[PDB]
Amino acid sequence: GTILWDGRFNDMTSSADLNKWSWGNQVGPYQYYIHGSSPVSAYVNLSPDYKNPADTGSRQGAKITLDNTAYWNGQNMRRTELIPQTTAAINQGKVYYHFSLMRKDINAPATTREHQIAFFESHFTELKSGWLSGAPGISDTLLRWCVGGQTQWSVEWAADVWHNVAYEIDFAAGTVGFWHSTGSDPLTRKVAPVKTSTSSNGADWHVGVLELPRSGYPDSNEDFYWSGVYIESGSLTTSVAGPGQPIP
Repeated sequence: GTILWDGRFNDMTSSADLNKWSWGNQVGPYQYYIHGSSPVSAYVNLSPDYKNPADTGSRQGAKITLDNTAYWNGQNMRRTELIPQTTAAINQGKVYYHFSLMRKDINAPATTREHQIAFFESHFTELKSGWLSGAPGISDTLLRWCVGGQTQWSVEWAADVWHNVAYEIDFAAGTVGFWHSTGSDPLTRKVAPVKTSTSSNGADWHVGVLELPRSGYPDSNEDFYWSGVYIESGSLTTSVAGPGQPIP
């Protein structure tokens, strides 16, 4: 394996380091600009308590928050997103996109609203949660993996459960496969590569969350926990602790 880009925050002391990035000085591992009017500590906070405990490859996890001010560029959807800052060829050939996600019951994401998570700008693949369409119902509490907007896999999204994911993307063939595990277990392929328009410039993977509005549902704080975010090529690391760490 080979890590093309590391988004595990290991060289950051706190989320304040995200402020070092700017269009005129694109330093660090993440572009930080898709957020609301408040300071970064309103939206992103790092702590060892916010990561998958089995992931010894990540020192701290990030709590990503949507609050009443999480609106970017005058849009009506709430968003707090980080984009990889890299020169690596993360959008060519076969690449694996990793991330671990967890929600708690406190400030839990609203099941009445659609959330788009860890999505590419064209939305060719992403996770989704909440009430998407039709009548409200049992499916609204599901965490789903979508390709071209169509759900290909889903699972009940329980509190305190860490979901480890790797999108297996072949940008040459235009296919995306899904690797997943919960907790400390190794990633296994749960959906063979699915065909879709995989078009990306490499500066368009949104690590974070977008939540659509829904009539009659006011904003309340929503917290999402993330760890183990990185991109690798040539060989998938199935260990949730990442490359170079002992396998749990």
